Amino acid sequence: SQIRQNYSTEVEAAVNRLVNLYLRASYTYLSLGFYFDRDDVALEGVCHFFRELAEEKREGAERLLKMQNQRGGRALFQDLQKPSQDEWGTTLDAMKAAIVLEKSLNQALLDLHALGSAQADPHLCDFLESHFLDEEVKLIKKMGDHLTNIQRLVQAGLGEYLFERLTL
Amino acid sequence: SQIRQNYSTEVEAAVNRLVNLYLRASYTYLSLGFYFDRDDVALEGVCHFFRELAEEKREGAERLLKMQNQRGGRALFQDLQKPSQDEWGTTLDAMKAAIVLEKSLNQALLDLHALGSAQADPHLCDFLESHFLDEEVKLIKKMGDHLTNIQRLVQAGLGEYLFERLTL
Amino acid sequence: SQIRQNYSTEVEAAVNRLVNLYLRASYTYLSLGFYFDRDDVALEGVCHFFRELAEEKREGAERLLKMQNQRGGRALFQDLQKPSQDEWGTTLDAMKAAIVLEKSLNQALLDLHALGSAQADPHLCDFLESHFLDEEVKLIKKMGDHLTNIQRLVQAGLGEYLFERLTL
Amino acid sequence: SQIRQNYSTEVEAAVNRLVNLYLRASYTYLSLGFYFDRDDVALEGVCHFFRELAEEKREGAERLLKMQNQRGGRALFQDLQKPSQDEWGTTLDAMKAAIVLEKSLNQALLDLHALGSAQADPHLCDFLESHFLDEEVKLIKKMGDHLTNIQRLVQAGLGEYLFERLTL
Ligand SMILES: CC(C)c1ccccc1O
Ligand SMILES: CC(C)c1ccccc1O
Repeated sequence: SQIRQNYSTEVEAAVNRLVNLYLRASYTYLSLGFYFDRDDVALEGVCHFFRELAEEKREGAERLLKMQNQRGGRALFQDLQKPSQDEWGTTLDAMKAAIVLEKSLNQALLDLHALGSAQADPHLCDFLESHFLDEEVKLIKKMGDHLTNIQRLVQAGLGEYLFERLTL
Repeated sequence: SQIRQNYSTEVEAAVNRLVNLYLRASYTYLSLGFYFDRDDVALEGVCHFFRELAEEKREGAERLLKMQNQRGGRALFQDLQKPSQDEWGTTLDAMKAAIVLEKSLNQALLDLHALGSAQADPHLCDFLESHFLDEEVKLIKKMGDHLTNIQRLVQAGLGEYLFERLTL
Repeated sequence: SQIRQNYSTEVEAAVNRLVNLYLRASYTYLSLGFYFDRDDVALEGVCHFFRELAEEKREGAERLLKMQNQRGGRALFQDLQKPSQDEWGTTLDAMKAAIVLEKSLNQALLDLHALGSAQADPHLCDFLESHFLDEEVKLIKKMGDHLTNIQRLVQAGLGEYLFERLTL
Repeated sequence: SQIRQNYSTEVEAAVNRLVNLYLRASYTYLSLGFYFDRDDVALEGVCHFFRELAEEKREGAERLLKMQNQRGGRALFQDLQKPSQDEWGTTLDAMKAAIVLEKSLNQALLDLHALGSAQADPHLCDFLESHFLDEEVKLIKKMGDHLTNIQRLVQAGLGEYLFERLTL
């Protein structure tokens, strides 16, 4: 690329992999959202929580793709693997799966940051710090807070209803 | 001091001690606030309740220091002892500790008022009555009300969640 | 902690130490502020300057404590040592002591940043850069500017009055 | 009086004496104000400072007289002695004389409060605390602050001009 400068092939590939991870996460959240919209699950606050996260993860992927082009790298897309479950159990189960997912995304961000540091790519490092790393820490703290409240509420049906009504 | 009039060395020293007590109380409330912000505690209403009290106690100390200077006394600061606990247990435990703390502050105010009366210092007496004594009585009544509601709510997890959601 | 990820015990402890340093600095500024409010000192602009700094340092400590919880670390508080002086001398003396204090806080921030870099903790590194490092550089530049103006003004009483009236 | 209740002849007389003291103080401040308005003195800020105090002391006297009537006592007026000086010297001299005057008024208030306490007259005690004692403490602190600034400014002519321009 005529514009490419200080942008390694290793980072370019890792960015494409991270796009795939963010799109997969968006897909997982889409599935979580619609599961909580089932008439036999019917927790609207939980559905809304996960639909908003599907939106956030898609936006993350789009920001990465914008950055790939800004740097002169080439976006390459792969299949998006279907989510790991078809049914997501209770709100507690779902929130546990969400924190597992976010910790994996965070680890991928940290790995990419390490790669950028190793490659002396400060634009990449700053981009991640500015748009992704703090967003992830805040979201994981919020999920942990939710998990703690859900756990203290387990008369499990009553507790699940109250959390959806009064927290979400 | 060129302005000092009817202001005993005994009152001046007791005011400095009371500043220290109010700052210690602010510090204790700071610790309480952040404990309830822990991801494994996660009671935001409780965190907010104690953070607002940390602010109130600091403001109290500052008012005392302003008064010390208005009277021509000299502020003298001492170390602030760390709070008595590192972890504060349940909301019930915390509210019990808060009422113990406020009763101690109130007793110190009453002791200082008695000293002012003994020293025939009506400005001091009025200052305490106007800015501190009623504030303390109101706060202790509110804490007692909270303690009673928390106690009636002990399915203890459920009760702790509902109090934070519906009262705080 | 269920949320803790890439957050070393070394950083967690250093953050707690830095909270203590920021709270100690707030306390020092509280003492400076009230000294300049003494009827026999009576430099209101100087009092206001240091009271605003006491507020800034407390806010810094609170931001650190918020971050400690976001990362899944545990806040631990220690005694707050009383300020190093009971009386602070002239505005020049006070401003010299303030720059010494800020340079110490800045060094602690730089030490913690180095630790974060060594531990490959980019969230910590970014947090400090974003909220603390530039704030410190700006404040130290402002103090240095003030020190230079105070020094050029030493008829020392006249100079002290004019600085408080026309700069602060 | 048909309305008089718990109001001793001793307090009634002391209130009349205190009215006289407040009116005398107003007169003294009137003289101070106009001295600083002399073409060969010409310190407008100082003139304004003392004219506002003449107003405050007259208002104090009127509040006392209103209270005397509310309690069923009988106002009795005496001659108002002319102020102690015809010419008031420098701003420093004047501010020294003003603090002497206010300390005397404050002592009279404290004496009357003691008398009210001895006579078990809480309405009197509260009236003084609410309308006079804190006003006096604040005014004496302000005068002490002014005296300190005037003293640090003594090139005495230059210092007198700057204080009037930049403080008053
Ligand atoms: C003394 C001030 C700075 C303080 C210390 C600790 C906790 C809260 C405070 O306001
Ligand atoms: C007593 C009133 C009329 C009075 C006299 C002298 C100076 C000021 C005053 O308000």
